Amino acid sequence: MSREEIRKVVEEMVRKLKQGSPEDISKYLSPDVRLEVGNYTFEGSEQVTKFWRMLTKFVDRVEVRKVQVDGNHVRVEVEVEWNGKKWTFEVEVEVRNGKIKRIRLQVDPEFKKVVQNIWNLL
Repeated sequence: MSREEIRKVVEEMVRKLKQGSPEDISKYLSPDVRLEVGNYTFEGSEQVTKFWRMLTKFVDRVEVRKVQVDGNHVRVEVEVEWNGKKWTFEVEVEVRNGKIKRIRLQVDPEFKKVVQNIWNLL
């Protein structure tokens, strides 16, 4: 595991919402990747990829404010601009064997409703 290398994969994944092409996401992801946000859990690359894809809809501008890399676990704070409003959420990522094993996502109360409907709509 390489600290500089680990930081790139998390940052590049986060970065490619506003920019790049959606569904580009999957290459970083391991096959059994799961994403957790609150009570909800998403399983498999497709589902996690799709989530991310769906999440981009509410992202015009994405900005990574700060990063912490501890062991194989990365913690990121990111700020997103959607139609003139700014909201901040944190992603915590565990990387195993050079591939993402698990993603845990923390979002603002206001955005919980949004997340819930992505869960239903998925």
